Amino acid sequence: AGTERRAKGWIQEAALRMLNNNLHPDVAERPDELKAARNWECYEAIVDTLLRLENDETLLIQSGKPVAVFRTHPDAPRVLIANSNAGSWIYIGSQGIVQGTYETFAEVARQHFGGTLAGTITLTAGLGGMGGAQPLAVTMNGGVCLAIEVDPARIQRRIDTNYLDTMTDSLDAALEMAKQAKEEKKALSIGLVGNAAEVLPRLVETGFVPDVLTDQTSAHDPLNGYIPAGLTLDEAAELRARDPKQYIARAKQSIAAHVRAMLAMQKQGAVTFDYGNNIRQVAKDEGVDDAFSFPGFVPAYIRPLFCEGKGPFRWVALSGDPEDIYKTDEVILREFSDNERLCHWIRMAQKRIKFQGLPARICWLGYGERAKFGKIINDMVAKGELKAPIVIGRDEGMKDGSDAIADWPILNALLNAVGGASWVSVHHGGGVGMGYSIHAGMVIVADGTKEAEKRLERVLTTDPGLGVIRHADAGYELAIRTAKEKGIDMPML
Amino acid sequence: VRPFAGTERRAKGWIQEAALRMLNNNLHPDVKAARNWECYEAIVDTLLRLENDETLLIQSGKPVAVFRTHPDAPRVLIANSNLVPAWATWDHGSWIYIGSQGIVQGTYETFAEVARQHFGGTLAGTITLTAGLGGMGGAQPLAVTMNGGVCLAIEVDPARIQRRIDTNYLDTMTDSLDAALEMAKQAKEEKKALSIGLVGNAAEVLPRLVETGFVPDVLTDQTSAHDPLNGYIPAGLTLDEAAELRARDPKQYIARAKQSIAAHVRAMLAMQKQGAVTFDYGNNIRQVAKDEGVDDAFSFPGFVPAYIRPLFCEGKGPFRWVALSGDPEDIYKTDEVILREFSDNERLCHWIRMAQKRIKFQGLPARICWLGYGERAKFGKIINDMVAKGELKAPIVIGRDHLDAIADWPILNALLNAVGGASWVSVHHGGGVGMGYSIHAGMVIVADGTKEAEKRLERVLTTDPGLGVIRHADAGYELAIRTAKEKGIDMPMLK
Ligand SMILES: NC(=O)c1ccc[n+]([C@@H]2O[C@H](COP(=O)([O-])OP(=O)(O)OC[C@H]3O[C@@H](n4cnc5c(N)ncnc54)[C@H](O)[C@@H]3O)[C@@H](O)[C@H]2O)c1
Ligand SMILES: NC(=O)c1ccc[n+]([C@@H]2O[C@H](COP(=O)([O-])OP(=O)(O)OC[C@H]3O[C@@H](n4cnc5c(N)ncnc54)[C@H](O)[C@@H]3O)[C@@H](O)[C@H]2O)c1
Repeated sequence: AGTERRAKGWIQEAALRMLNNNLHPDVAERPDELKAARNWECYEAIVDTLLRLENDETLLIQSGKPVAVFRTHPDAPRVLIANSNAGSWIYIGSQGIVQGTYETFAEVARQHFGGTLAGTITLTAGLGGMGGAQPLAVTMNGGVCLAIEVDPARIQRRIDTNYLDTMTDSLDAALEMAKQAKEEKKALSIGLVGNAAEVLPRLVETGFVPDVLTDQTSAHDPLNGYIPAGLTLDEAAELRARDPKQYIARAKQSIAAHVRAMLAMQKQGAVTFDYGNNIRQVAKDEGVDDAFSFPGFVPAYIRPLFCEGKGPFRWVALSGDPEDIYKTDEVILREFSDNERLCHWIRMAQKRIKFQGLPARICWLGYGERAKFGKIINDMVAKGELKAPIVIGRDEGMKDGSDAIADWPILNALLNAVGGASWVSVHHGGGVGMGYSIHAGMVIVADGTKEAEKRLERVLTTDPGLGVIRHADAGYELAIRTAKEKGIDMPML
Repeated sequence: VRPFAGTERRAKGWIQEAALRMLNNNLHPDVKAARNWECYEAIVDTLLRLENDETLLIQSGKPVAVFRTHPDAPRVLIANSNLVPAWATWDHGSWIYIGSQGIVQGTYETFAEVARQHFGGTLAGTITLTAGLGGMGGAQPLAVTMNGGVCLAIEVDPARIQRRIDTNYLDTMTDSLDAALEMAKQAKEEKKALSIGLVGNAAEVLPRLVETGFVPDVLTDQTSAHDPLNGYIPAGLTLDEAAELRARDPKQYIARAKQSIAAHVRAMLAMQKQGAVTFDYGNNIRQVAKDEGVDDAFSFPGFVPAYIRPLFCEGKGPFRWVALSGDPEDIYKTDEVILREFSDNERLCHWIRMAQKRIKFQGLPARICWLGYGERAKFGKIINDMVAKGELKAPIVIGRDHLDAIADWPILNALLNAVGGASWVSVHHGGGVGMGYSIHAGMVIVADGTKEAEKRLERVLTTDPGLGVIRHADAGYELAIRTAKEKGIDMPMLK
């Protein structure tokens, strides 16, 4: 806490503060349990080791356990994390979810509606742990959001907590309000209590077709998640404890009419996509081969941002001072104003997002942009324009069939570690039957020094540049163009 | 294949040059390295122009990027995948392969540890009885005789036995069990080293040897017992009678194979009972016999828990080095420093002396032996001083070849070696849906005589073996806990 460190260096102190932040009451789900470390003896050992860790030593964390310290050198990572199957330490609460959903709907606006959702109605369902960000993301893009949700207490949570403007139990009341806001081109979110399987076919039936259409119900879990059509919450739960065979069947049967309504709304001209809740697979498996007529949001909207290297870039103010983040908020406005969805994001975040634990911001920045911003941030820490160091961090239908290749995140971890990232993480997991994933993340500390400035320049070129190469190698034009445009060295091109 | 050879480099630096020479050494006839010939030419072209502060990335044999890094980073990072698609499931590196010296000295290491544990440090005056002269089994005769022992090896294929004699893996052969037996006891009495291949089926020969009162000092097996349809030959069948049965009636073959293996294993239990030091050499024979109802099949140990695991606990492992000059005398000079500097370790020094007579170089001259924690960095520095002085004609490549939660360790090892300044680092990802996945990591470091290389050698030759000790100390092995505490390895959770 504050402007002075208890550890022997600011990277070790950042690790301590990010670790402690992960179990902050306003950041964590159940901080008395979950996981930042394997168990509470490992947690205490990590903290004790980070306070006495020297500036030329490196701590190894092996699935949450501090297993060893080795002498390395001052420009090596102070920590290397390989966890099996979640602590890469830079979770910043709900702002990651909100801004990632903002970004999807921001690309949907650029591709189809002139760079804003003003005058459109997005129709979706599910306001749960991730779905509840949908209405704020849509309204922050200027749009009208109608969100169908079966649990009134989830609509009330999103309203009480300012993620949702209003609600109604009446579909034609929800409809008459959405059309008003669309005609006035006003931003407005309405939660309609109701079942997507029942409501969406009633909309197609009655002529209505939204401009944008997704879903974020728990369709990936047709027993404990998706409520089947014709069932109240208490009726559904009494069938779920008793007769899960005929629950999943009704649940899969209801997912089918839901998607057939989405398919029908797609032919009337709606821009419509899947949001990772596995809902086409369950509908095809129930008997509609057309299910994949609409695409997933990642191949449709995120992948092209990855082709120019753009990715979630986060930074945390270790001082615990919100003005540190407001100062770095302006520098994004001064120098990425050609990207107005990004500048619109910073201003709407300043007014809608509250801080949780350490003040933090996230937004998307491409190749070239990240190193630029890390260099400016590091200078302001050195001058004292910022009160203490900044933690900077970053936590699939591929053209060429390359979905399963684990080589890329391993080269990413290896290359960021060799560049002098402050800590590097690799999470890996899978086995027989369900496959294998690997993900690498990285943190770099901007502590004001000239040595940090060299590592910052290396690591913030290398991390986005390898995402560009990964997509250029897979044959994406925009990535081959970006690589040539920006000077990235590809021996085969 | 474009030659790069001798005392001069064509690349901007000697790590880049070493990568070229090791890349080409793997494609040597007397010994794939890239994805295809087009990737091979781009790697070679890129390595010739690669600067000393740049790093090349190889993704599954293909050079995909060069990035500015720094002079103490690896010049090459390699990440390779060999995934088998689900449908292909039932159909059953760091550029440092150095031929069959690896398999010969790994097997020597097993029988040297048996000699340390049970026969006072030598196999002179002992008979080891084994079976299988195949791709790995064929190294057993040399590994036993180089340890001073007599070796009697049963093998069903007579033409396979003659190829081992033709090729200096085996001293002699016979189809007479009594001739083989009188030759082996003769040599045991004279304490002479001798290997004898007997043409025979181990499931017939071993039961007979138990009946005649013959007992070996040491007993193993490297038959193909892991594959009872296509590997193990059932008792009573010639190779031709085995191949006809294999194809016509698979289930009768498998039943005779498994029941022969039960017979084979029961005879090994009978010799262990009468005093043979006996162990499993990774061929699944105990488990097949257990599944056939031999309830005491696991009453002899597997070779790694019994002999190799304790060497890993003290950090000891395969340490290989390659003379980039091509001069076999670069290797013989570094052998002499093993003989002066580790003269305490008798089986190491005996290995070096016997290797100079018995191992022929394949491709670039190279040596393998097992060195542990502390010993590797000490050897690494003397070699770097000898290259600096011109006592070696060119730089030396030093390497450790590749050989969920288990997977954390190779990832930390790769990340740690990269950060310490390994010259290059490789991660291999293998397996598929339907069989599970594996990760292996290797590294190379080049001793080029510079002060910058000396600092990287000190870090990397310390972190690579220290991590294997820590893995064993964490898992509860007292030998590894003792090593961590004596050597000062920093382990935050230990005691
Ligand atoms: N890959 C991504 O970036 C990404 C992002 C956001 C969401 N998702 C996916 O979307 C899904 C939702 O995630 P979550 O964390 O919000 O799940 P959640 O379980 O917390 O929320 C699902 C919501 O759907 C509601 N619901 C269930 N049946 C309904 C029905 N028939 N009609 C209307 N509402 C219904 C539930 O009451 C709940 O509020 C998950 O599959 C998630 O993986 C993926
Ligand atoms: N895990 C390890 O480090 C390790 C090391 C060495 C060997 N092994 C195991 O040892 C086994 C042998 O390996 P390999 O590569 O040499 O196999 P391989 O197929 O080349 O050779 C096996 C040999 O067994 C012989 N054979 C089959 N039935 C026989 C019988 N009834 N009596 C006598 N000989 C018989 C064959 O003729 C053949 O030459 C394998 O199962 C291997 O996995 C494991």
